[PDB]
Amino acid sequence: DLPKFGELLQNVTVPVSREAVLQCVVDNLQTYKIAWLRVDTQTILTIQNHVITKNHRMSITHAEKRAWILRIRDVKESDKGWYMCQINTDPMKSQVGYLDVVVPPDILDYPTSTDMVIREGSNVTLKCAATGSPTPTITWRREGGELIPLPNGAEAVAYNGSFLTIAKVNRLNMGAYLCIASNGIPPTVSKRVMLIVHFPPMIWIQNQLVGAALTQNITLECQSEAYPKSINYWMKNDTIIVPGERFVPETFESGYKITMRLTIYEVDIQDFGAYRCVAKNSLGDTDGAIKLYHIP
Amino acid sequence: DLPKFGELLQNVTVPVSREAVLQCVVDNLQTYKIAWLRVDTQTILTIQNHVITKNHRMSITHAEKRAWILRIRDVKESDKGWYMCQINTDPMKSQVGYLDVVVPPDILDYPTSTDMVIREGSNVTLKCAATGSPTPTITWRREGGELIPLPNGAEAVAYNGSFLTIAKVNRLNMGAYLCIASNGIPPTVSKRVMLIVHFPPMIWIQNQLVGAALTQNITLECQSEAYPKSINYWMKNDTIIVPGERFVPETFESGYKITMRLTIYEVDIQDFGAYRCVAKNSLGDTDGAIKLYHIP
Ligand SMILES: *[C@@H]1O[C@H](CO[C@@H]2O[C@@H](C)[C@@H](O)[C@@H](O)[C@@H]2O)[C@@H](O[C@@H]2O[C@H](CO)[C@@H](O[C@@H]3O[C@H](CO[C@H]4O[C@H](CO)[C@@H](O)[C@H](O)[C@@H]4O)[C@@H](O)[C@H](O[C@H]4O[C@H](CO)[C@@H](O)[C@H](O)[C@@H]4O)[C@@H]3O)[C@H](O)[C@H]2NC(C)=O)[C@H](O)[C@H]1NC(C)=O
Ligand SMILES: *[C@@H]1O[C@H](CO[C@@H]2O[C@@H](C)[C@@H](O)[C@@H](O)[C@@H]2O)[C@@H](O[C@@H]2O[C@H](CO)[C@@H](O[C@@H]3O[C@H](CO[C@H]4O[C@H](CO)[C@@H](O)[C@H](O)[C@@H]4O)[C@@H](O)[C@H](O[C@H]4O[C@H](CO)[C@@H](O)[C@H](O)[C@@H]4O)[C@@H]3O)[C@H](O)[C@H]2NC(C)=O)[C@H](O)[C@H]1NC(C)=O
Ligand SMILES: *[C@@H]1O[C@H](CO[C@@H]2O[C@@H](C)[C@@H](O)[C@@H](O)[C@@H]2O)[C@@H](O[C@@H]2O[C@H](CO)[C@@H](O[C@@H]3O[C@H](CO)[C@@H](O)[C@H](O)[C@@H]3O)[C@H](O)[C@H]2NC(C)=O)[C@H](O)[C@H]1NC(C)=O
Ligand SMILES: *[C@@H]1O[C@H](CO[C@@H]2O[C@@H](C)[C@@H](O)[C@@H](O)[C@@H]2O)[C@@H](O[C@@H]2O[C@H](CO)[C@@H](O[C@@H]3O[C@H](CO)[C@@H](O)[C@H](O)[C@@H]3O)[C@H](O)[C@H]2NC(C)=O)[C@H](O)[C@H]1NC(C)=O
Ligand SMILES: *[C@@H]1O[C@H](CO)[C@@H](O)[C@H](O)[C@H]1NC(C)=O
Ligand SMILES: *[C@@H]1O[C@H](CO)[C@@H](O)[C@H](O)[C@H]1NC(C)=O
Repeated sequence: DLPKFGELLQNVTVPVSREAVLQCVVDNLQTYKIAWLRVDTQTILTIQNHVITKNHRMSITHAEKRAWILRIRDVKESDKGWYMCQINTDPMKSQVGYLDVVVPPDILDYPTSTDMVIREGSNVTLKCAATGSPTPTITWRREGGELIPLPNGAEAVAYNGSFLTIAKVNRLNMGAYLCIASNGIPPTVSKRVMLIVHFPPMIWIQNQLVGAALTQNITLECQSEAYPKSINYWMKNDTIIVPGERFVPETFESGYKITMRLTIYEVDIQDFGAYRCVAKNSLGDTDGAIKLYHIP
Repeated sequence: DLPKFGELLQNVTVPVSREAVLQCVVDNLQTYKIAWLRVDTQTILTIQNHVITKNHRMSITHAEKRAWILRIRDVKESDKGWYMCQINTDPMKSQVGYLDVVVPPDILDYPTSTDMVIREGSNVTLKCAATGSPTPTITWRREGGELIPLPNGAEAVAYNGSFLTIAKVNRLNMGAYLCIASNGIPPTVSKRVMLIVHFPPMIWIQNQLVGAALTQNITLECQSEAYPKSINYWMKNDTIIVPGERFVPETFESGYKITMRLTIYEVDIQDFGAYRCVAKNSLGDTDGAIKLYHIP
C-alpha cells in the first residue's frame, strides 16, 4: 500500500524569538521520502534528515519513524505563513498547516504621555499608544482605583481608548494614572503616568468672629489649599506677626491642604483688632479676615 | 559572492509522448544546491543529481557544472504547466519557465461523414470534426481542385468550417472531397469523403428527323446521362431491336454519359418509320423519338 498521514498537520502559534516545532507523521513510509517546504515562497526547506535551506534557524529530526519534526528557532514575523509536509509520490501527497507568529505588547515612548503637569481648571489629554499582534487594547486606570471624569459628566474606574481627554482638571483628578496595553499574549505591560495639578491657593475660615476676655488663651484658625504648598503667615495692622512668647503661629500640612493656627496666650487689650491669614504660592496669593473682640 | 542564473530559463513547447528537456544554468554554485519542482502542484521533483519524485519519466543530468538539465520522456498533457528551478539560498533564488504541451490533429470517425450517396437535386451536409491543441482548423477541397457550390450561388476552391451544406446537388458536384484539419503542428491529416450522386436518366437527340434512300448505310444516334449507368436499347413498333446483320446497335459509355447508335445497312422500304432510343436505370426510364423517312 501507499503511505498516508497518520495524524493531521496541526496549527501552531508561536511568539517572536521563540522556537517553532511543526510535526508531520506518516504511516508505512517504506522507501518514500518526506519534505518540508514553505508554501507562499514556494521554498524547499528539508528532506528526510537532510536540511536544504541555508537558513540556519531550521532543523529536522527523525527521532521516531513516525514523526518528521521541523524546528525553527529564533522565530521571526517573516517566517510566519503556510508550511507543507510533502511525500514524494505519483501523484504527490501533501498536508498543509499554518504557523501564526505573535508579538507581545509594547508601549512606545512617543506620542505616549509622560508625567504631565497642568493648572487646575485647564485641559489635558493623556495619550498612550502601543504595538502588538493582535493589535492590543489600551485601558486607563488609577492606582487607588479612583474615578476618571468622563466627557458626559459621569465617572468610572476604567476608560478604553488610546486618547483620554479630561476637561477642567480638578485637584481630585490629581494622582497616578496607569496606561494598560493588552494584546491577549503575556506579558501584558503598563506605563504609569503622573498627572499633577497646581492651583492658586484658597482660604476657608470657620469662625470669622471670635471673642475673648483678658488672661484667657485663644487660638484663631484658617484652612487653605495650595499647590505647590503655600507659605502661610498672619497679619495685623498690615504687618507680619512674628511669634514673641505671647503669640505663636502653627501650620499643619497634608498634601495640598494646610491648617494654620495663631495661639494667643494671656489676651491683652492691645491684641484685639483685625487679623488676617494669608496664603501665597507660585500661582497667586489670598487672605481672610478674622475679628477678635471683647466679651464685656 | 552568491550564485546567480547564467541564462534565463527558456520557454519550451513539446508534443505528446515526446521527450521534454528543460535546462537551468547557474554561475558559481559553490556548495549550494539546485532543485527542480512543478509549480502548480507545488511538487518537488529533483535535487542535484538525485531524483525525488517516483514519477519514472523524470530524470536529471549534471553533464556540465553549468547545466542542470531536467528530462521528461513520454510527455503527457497533465505534465504541462509551470516549472521552477530553485537554488537553496536565504533568501531563496528561483527562475521559472512554462512547458506547453501540444497534440497533433486527429479526425474522428463520428460525426465525420463517410462515403455518402444522394440523388441529384437533393440536399447533403458533409460534416467533419477533428481534435487538436491548438483547436485545429478544418478546410474542404476537391481532388481535382474542382469548385464547391456556396450557399449564395457563387463557387470557390476551399471552404472553411466543419459543416458544409450543398443544396440541390448536381452531377458535377460528384467527385472526391477532402476534409483537411490543421492545427499548425505536424503532421496535418485529411480524410477523403466520396460524394456520389444518382439521377434518373435523360436523353438528348441531335437529329430527330433523318432521311435515307435505298442501298444507303445510315446511323441514328442519341445521348443519355444515367447513374447508375443505364441500359440503352432501341425500339420500333413497340418492339425491341435485336441486331440481325442489317441493323446493329452500339453504345459508348463515359462515366454517367452514354452515346448509343443504331447503324442501319442497306436501307429497305420496310425500315422507314418511327424509332425510339430508351434509357433505363434504378431511378426511372426515358426515351426519345427519331423519324426515318424517304428521300424521293
Ligand atoms: C489554521 O490557521 C489558519 C490561519 O488562521 C490564522 O491563524 C489562526 C491560528 C488564528 O490566529 C487566526 O486568527 C489567523 O487568521 C486558518 O486559515 C484561516 O481559515 C479561515 C476560515 O477557514 C479563513 O477565513 C476565510 O478567509 C477568506 C479569505 O480571506 C483572505 O483573503 C482576503 C482577501 O480576499 C484578505 O483580506 C484576508 O485578510 C485573508 O487574507 C474569506 O474569503 C472567508 O470568508 C468567506 O467565507 C465564509 C464562509 O467560509 C463566508 O461566510 C464569508 O462571507 C466569505 O464568503 C473567511 O473569512 C482565514 O482567511 C484563514 N487564514 C488565512 C491567513 O488565510 C486555518 O483554517 C487553520 N487550520 C486549522 C486546521 O486549524
Ligand atoms: C512562456 O509561456 C507562458 C505561457 O504561454 C503559453 O505558452 C506559450 C509557449 C504559447 O503557447 C502561449 O500561447 C501559451 O499561452 C507565457 O505566459 C503567458 O504570458 C502572457 C503574457 O505575459 C499571458 O497573457 C496574460 O494572461 C493574463 C491572465 O490570463 C489567465 O487567467 C485568465 C483568468 O483570469 C484565464 O481565463 C486565462 O486563460 C489565463 O489562464 C491576462 O490577464 C493578461 O491580460 C491582461 O494584461 C494585458 C497587458 O499585459 C492587458 O492588455 C489585458 O487587457 C489584461 O489586462 C494577458 O492576457 C498568459 O496568460 C500567460 N500564459 C499563462 C498560461 O498564464 C510566458 O510569458 C512565456 N515566457 C517567456 C519567457 O517566453
Ligand atoms: C477643553 O475641553 C473641552 C471639552 O473637552 C472635550 O470636548 C469635546 C470636543 C470632546 O473631545 C469631549 O470628549 C471632551 O470632553 C472643550 O470644549 C469643547 O470644545 C469643542 C470645540 O469647540 C466643542 O465641539 C463643538 O461642538 C458643536 C456641536 O455642539 C459644534 O457645532 C462645534 O463646531 C464644535 O465642534 C465641544 O462641544 C466642547 N465641549 C464642552 C463640554 O465644552 C474645550 O474646547 C477644550 N479647550 C480648548 C482650548 O480647546
Ligand atoms: C436544403 O437546403 C436548402 C438551402 O440550403 C441551406 O439553406 C440555409 C438554411 C442555410 O443553411 C444555407 O447555408 C444552406 O445553403 C434549404 O432551404 C433553406 O431552408 C431554410 C429553412 O426554411 C430557409 O431559412 C428560412 O429563412 C427565412 C428568412 O428568409 C426565415 O424566415 C425562415 O424561418 C427560415 O429560417 C432558407 O432561406 C432556405 N434557403 C434556400 C436557398 O432555399 C432547404 O430547406 C433544405 N432542405 C430541407 C429538407 O430542409
Ligand atoms: C470598554 O470598557 C468598558 C468598561 O469596563 C467595558 O464594558 C467594555 O467591554 C470595554 N471594551 C473593550 C473592547 O474592552
Ligand atoms: C477561410 O477561407 C478563405 C478562402 O481561402 C480565406 O480567405 C480565409 O483566410 C479562411 N479563414 C481561415 C480562418 O483560415
